[PDB]
Amino acid sequence: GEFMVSLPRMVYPQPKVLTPCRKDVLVVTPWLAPIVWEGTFNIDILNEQFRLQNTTIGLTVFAIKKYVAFLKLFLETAEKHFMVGHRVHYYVFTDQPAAVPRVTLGTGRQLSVLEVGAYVSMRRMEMISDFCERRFLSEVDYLVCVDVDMEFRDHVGVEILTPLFGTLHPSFYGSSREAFTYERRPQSQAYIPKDEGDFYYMGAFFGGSVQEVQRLTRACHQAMMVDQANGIEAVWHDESHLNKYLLRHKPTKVLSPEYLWDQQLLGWPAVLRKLRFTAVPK
Amino acid sequence: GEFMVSLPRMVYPQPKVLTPCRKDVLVVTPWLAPIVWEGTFNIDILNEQFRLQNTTIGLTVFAIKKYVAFLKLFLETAEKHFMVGHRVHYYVFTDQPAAVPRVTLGTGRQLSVLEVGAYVSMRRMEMISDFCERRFLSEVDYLVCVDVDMEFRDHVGVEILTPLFGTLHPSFYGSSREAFTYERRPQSQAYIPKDEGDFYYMGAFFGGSVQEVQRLTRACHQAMMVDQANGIEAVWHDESHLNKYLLRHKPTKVLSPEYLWDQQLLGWPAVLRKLRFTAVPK
Ligand SMILES: O=c1ccn([C@@H]2O[C@H](COP(=O)(O)OP(=O)(O)C[C@H]3O[C@H](CO)[C@H](O)[C@H](O)[C@H]3O)[C@@H](O)[C@H]2O)c(=O)[nH]1
Ligand SMILES: O=c1ccn([C@@H]2O[C@H](COP(=O)(O)OP(=O)(O)C[C@H]3O[C@H](CO)[C@H](O)[C@H](O)[C@H]3O)[C@@H](O)[C@H]2O)c(=O)[nH]1
Ligand SMILES: [Mn+2]
Ligand SMILES: [Mn+2]
Repeated sequence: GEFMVSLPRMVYPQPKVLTPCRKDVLVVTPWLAPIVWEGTFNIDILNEQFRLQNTTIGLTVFAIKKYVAFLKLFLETAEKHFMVGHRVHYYVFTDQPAAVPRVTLGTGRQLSVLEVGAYVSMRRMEMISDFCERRFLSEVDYLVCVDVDMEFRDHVGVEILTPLFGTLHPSFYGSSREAFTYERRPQSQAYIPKDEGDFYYMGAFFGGSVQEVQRLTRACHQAMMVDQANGIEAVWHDESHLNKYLLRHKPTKVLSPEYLWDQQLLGWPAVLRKLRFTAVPK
Repeated sequence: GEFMVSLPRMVYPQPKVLTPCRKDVLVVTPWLAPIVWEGTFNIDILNEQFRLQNTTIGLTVFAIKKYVAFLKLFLETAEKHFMVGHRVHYYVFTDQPAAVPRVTLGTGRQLSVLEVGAYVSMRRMEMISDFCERRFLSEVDYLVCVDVDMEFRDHVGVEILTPLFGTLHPSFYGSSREAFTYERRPQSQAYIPKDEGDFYYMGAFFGGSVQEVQRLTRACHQAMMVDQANGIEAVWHDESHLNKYLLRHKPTKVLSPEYLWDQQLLGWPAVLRKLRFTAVPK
């Protein structure tokens, strides 16, 4: 859509058609979406492309009740690793604005504290889609929506940006679809039969353009409201609905488990060259 | 951008993260564009996605002077293999409208004969960008621009569609960049130094959204006019300029040489599971 000026001259290694970047993993989905692993991207090319568009990335994070304790490490490590060099707007949703730590930000980065009422299962999807629609459309190009009980340990950058993305759940990337913990009751809007499903995406890291993220969160919120009216709560709450949405609306990139990992639970397997965004004990 | 309704339930093999589709070839570029090979896509998923948008594909082909002889086989084989099931509009540019063969088309497909003056090196880029701009924007979603001295032998479908694509030249996909026959004189707008270049794209098959194809063809036409004013003609004419454009504006998919092959010259190597669109003797 938007007019893109030419890239400057760059000197980098030639990609070789008869040499894969990675032979140990699937790097493209069957609907031709890249699956983002280390070794698949030249970050210099991508940084150029996204800086030439003056890209602004919004990051939403919820810190309600005791989870305000996680904000200091989350934000300080985001400053070290998340979209460095690009414009970033953090949106911290909290019931305790005074408990938000004072974190020093790099240039071109800003943080907004958005107070929410105390307490729900629907809160994140509702808030991203019903309350913040207009603000996000005016302020950022992409939205990234993550859990707070996390820290950045390595690069998370513009390689993730695309109209719509989900992230492979670290516990299920090697699982067959029948083993996925999708909602299996046909009475739920999140229902997925045992013979359907591409991947099990984790609810803790998804994103896309503002328009696509509002579409996803609106759809998930509406589906959760239908379930509530029908007296059913999906097995994994908003994650169950996110999985149903991404089954029916294929993401345009999929992030590998580099982007959502728990080292205490799962170690550091050979397939992960980097642990980028990792669980903190809760 | 445009609102996308949900995919229906579909039953197909689960993609497996720890099993690549292809281990013998590069299937994604370093800027995260898919490289389209057989085995990388589920055409049922893609057909659903593109049919749900009622996608219309325009195909431009030039048949000037003796090359009108190639139209019958080109069009009859396009009917068997090109975008079958989707809406197709062929645009045949010719100096001999009466020499266009009467080819029977499947439903949802149409052909327009567009007369051009007899005779130039710039003609295709000029015509696609200066003369047809308004018509294409109203009539089709994507444009596909190909040589006529060709036949379809196998499936060429919506897996190629994306905002901007080029095709790997069949003679150079295994070559190092210093061997690419880019324009090497710095006096040409098409100049690419020996340490730059991702791929050598062939001028005989490129495309994208109407907007991106008009951008590319406008840029190439303008650059060719500068060269003409400066008394220089690039070594491979519009192909040299196409290569310069796609170096500076990275394509969002790259087609493998399945999509542009010469079997008399190059045989049928192991890396090609299908020969889709192939040279006819000229
Ligand atoms: O008191 C709270 C509780 C939550 N939160 C917020 O919600 C996020 C998800 O919760 P959590 O990390 O516990 O679940 P995980 O197990 O890591 C994440 C998973 O489990 C959830 C239920 O606990 C849902 O099912 C979710 O959809 C799924 O991904 C948390 O990071 C906070 O940003 C908050 O601010 N205050
Ligand atoms: O008398 C003619 C001559 C051409 N054409 C039209 O132009 C197309 C390209 O030419 P050709 O296939 O000979 O070149 P190839 O070697 O297969 C294609 C290559 O060589 C070209 C010069 O001959 C350019 O450099 C081009 O950019 C490059 O890809 C041809 O398919 C016709 O649609 C026509 O209608 N009448
Ligand atoms: Mn969490
Ligand atoms: Mn040709």
